[PDB]
This record gives sequence, structure tokens and C-alpha cells, in this order.
Amino acid sequence: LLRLFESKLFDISMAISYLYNSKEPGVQAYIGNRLFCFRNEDVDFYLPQLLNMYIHMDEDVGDAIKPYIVHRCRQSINFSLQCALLLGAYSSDMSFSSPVRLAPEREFIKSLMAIGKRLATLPTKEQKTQRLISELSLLNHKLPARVWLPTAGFDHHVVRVPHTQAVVLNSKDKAPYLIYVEVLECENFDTTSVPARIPEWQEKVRRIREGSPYGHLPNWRLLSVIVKCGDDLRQELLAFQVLKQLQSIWEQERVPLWIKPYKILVISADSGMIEPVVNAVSIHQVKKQSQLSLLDYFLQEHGSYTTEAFLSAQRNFVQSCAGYCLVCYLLQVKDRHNGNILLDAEGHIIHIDFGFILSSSPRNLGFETSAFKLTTEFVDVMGGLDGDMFNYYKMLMLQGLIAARKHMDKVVQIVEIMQQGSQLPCFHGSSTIRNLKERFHMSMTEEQLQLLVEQMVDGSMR
Ligand SMILES: COc1ccc(-c2c(C)nc3c(N)cc(Cl)nn23)cc1OC
Repeated sequence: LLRLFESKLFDISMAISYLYNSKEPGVQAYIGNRLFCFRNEDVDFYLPQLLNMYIHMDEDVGDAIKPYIVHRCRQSINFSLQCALLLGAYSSDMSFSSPVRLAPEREFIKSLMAIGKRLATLPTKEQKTQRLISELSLLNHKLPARVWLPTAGFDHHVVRVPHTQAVVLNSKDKAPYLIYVEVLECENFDTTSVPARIPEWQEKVRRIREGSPYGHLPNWRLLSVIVKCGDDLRQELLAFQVLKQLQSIWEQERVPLWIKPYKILVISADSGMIEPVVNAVSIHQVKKQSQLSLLDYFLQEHGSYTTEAFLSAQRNFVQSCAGYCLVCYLLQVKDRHNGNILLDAEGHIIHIDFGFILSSSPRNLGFETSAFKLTTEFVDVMGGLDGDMFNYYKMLMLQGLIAARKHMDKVVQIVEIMQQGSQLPCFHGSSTIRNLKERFHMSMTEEQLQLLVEQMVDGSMR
């Protein structure tokens, strides 16, 4: 990057950029020393990009990043966990500060994933659930301990697992399972000590709490996760990064677009944990259960046409649908079906299963392509092709596309970096980044962008 950054900014994304892109002899180390000057929480986002740069890139870059992580690994234990896991997952084809530091955690995770790997023999989901709880009952024996769910945005200890409420999501061999976990918040996980056991919609929080020994605690907080033992979440993690970025961007420029990136934890190349969305539901399931048109569902659940509940509902619907049309466009998300889109109790829609994105396309699939489509049933919810909020939809898409163009470097950066030494389908040659850049359309005028958006909408409906 041409040295010549002397014309100062200076920004964390851009610093990463100078670290990745720069061929100058002195700058890699410089940035390496400038990372310390940054808000730790800001740096922790690009973490998977640092290690993948650490792993697959030059010794200059390696030795450049190297001191920062050690500074932090000493500083934060969860950070260390992350560094380890990601060091294991992202290299293919290429009582703390003691060695027992992470052992309880390692064994916790190992347990959960083993449990998940044991379900294969049992064909049908119900059997799997029963066996699951039967095996899952055993952890509270060893609990509490020094253990935490990195998913949580707070330091904590896992003191209990309400085993009875565990469920299994599907009948496959690699089929995931959802669990609920009772934890108690600390101020600092490193300083604070381990509490002591007590052996005796989402209101599940309640009915668990009142049914829990540690329930009475003011610290007490419930968490939930999805343990996928046979699945590779690295791609999906990339999706998480991108989504989070676009969220930040759209927040900055004050565009109403609503998307909810859900957290991702990559434990291994075949393993990982996801943080579930609450109160949202499959939208296929709505069609099945309700036996109602999506609109009619909106009219059943929230109010009627003039009811503020309805208006808010479909407004959030529109904004959401828009944000995700844009996301799906840029990121070239595929494999969209009702199974992949949820609907929250507030009336948003939430996409999942990001496994197929960018250059990654599903097999089979003769002559039908699996992509975001605006169903008639959707428009019916919004309005109609001529409808008061449809123009709002399109306008929103336009605005978001603009702001995206503005911040494009930040978004492309993540991907471009994570392309290094990857075995993943999403990366195909230099095609991926190219097509992405061209997907931002920096050469277009907002009128041509309005046109484009007209083409995108028209192209969705068919
Ligand atoms: C198969 O793998 C997955 C299974 C479930 C979810 C997920 C999340 C993060 N939130 C929800 C939710 N609220 C409902 C359902 Cl059914 N799934 N789900 C995401 C997955 O990643 C692809």
C-alpha cells in the first residue's frame, strides 16, 4: 500500500490493510506496534483475520502481529482460547498462565462435541434427544468449574445446565442440538473466583430459574447454544463478520435497515457452536402451523391493518427484508428457502445457513438456482407492487447500497484476507474478490443505482 499513509487517518481497518497489503520493509512491524494503541474490543473483531495472516503469511507479518497477541493472551483468557481454536481451524494444508489454564474448558467443549458425535447411531430425532439428555445430565456433577461460553458478551462461569430442556434439531447423523445453560456473571473472569454448587416465548428463563438451585441469584443469567459437531462454521463465521460490518455501516450513515448477525464460535474444522436467535421461527413452520398466508399471519398475530402493532410489525419486516436483500446480493448468498429465513415475534425476518455464499454453489440443482426471491406472498405483506411501503423498501435498498459503496473497502477487506490458504468453496481464484468489487458498483450514479435496484427487485420476482 505504497507506504505513504503519512497522510494520516488512522483506522483499525486501514491498519489491518497496511499490515496485509504492504510490501514495504518497515511498516508491518510498525502496524504491529500500533495495534497496542487501539481499543481492545475493536481489535478483537478482526482476530480471525490476524491469525489467518499469522498462519499463512510471511514471517514479517507473523513476527509483526506476534507480540500483540501474547500481550493480550496474557491479559485475557478467553482471548487465548480464541487464538488456540482459530489456530487449529484455520491451518489446513498449511490459577492462570499455568498450563492447566484452559483444561477445564477444553474438557467441557470436548464433552459437548463428543456427546454430539455419539448421536449418529440413533436414526430418529426423539431417540437422539432422549439419549442426549441422558448423557448431558452428567455435567452438573463437575459444575461449577472454570468454564465459560465465549458466545456470551459478558465474563462468567457456567454453574448449571438445565439438561431436561435440551432438544435436538434434526434427524441427520451430523444433526445439531440446542442446549440451555445457566451461568453467573463476574466482573472480571480472570480475577474473580469460582462459586460453589448447590446440589438440591422465552419464559423458559423463568420456569428454569424457579426450577434452579442458583436461580435466586441476582447474577443468574441464562444462555443458549447450538452445538454442531460435524459442521464447518468458518464460512458462516465470515458471514457473521460481513453482516456485523454492514450493520455498523448502516448504523453510521443512519439507514434504518435491520439485520441481526448471530454469533458464531468455530471450535474446529468440522466442529463449532452457534448462538441461536430467540423467539424467531422458521417461516415454513408458520405456513404449516398457521395454515395462513404470511399476511394473514401478521393480521392474526399483530393487530389488523390500522393497528400500530401491525404497522410496526410490517415496517420491521420491510426494513429487515431490505437489509437481507442487500446482504444476499453483495455476499452472493444462495440456498435460500423458507427453512433458511426466520420470523421474529416483532416481525423481522432473519436469514441463516450461510454455508453457500460467494463462489460456493449447491450441487444437484439442475437448472433451478437457489437464491433470494421476493415471493408474491411477501409483497402482499408489504403492500403491493404499488403500495405505500414498497417504495420505502426500494429506497432503503438504494440508500444502503450507497453507504455500502462508501465503506466498501472495510467489507471487502475481511473476505480478501480470509481467502489466504483456504480450502473452502466460497473462494474461487481471484474471481471472488473481483466479482465482489464489481458487485459494489463504484462506477454508478445514484440514478443508475436506482435503476439497478429496480432491476434487482424485478429480478427477484419471477
Ligand atoms: C443447521 O444449523 C443451524 C441451525 C440453527 C440456526 C439458528 C440460529 C442461529 N437461530 C435459530 C433460530 N432462532 C431458529 C432455528 Cl430453527 N435455527 N436457528 C443456525 C444454523 O446455522 C446454519
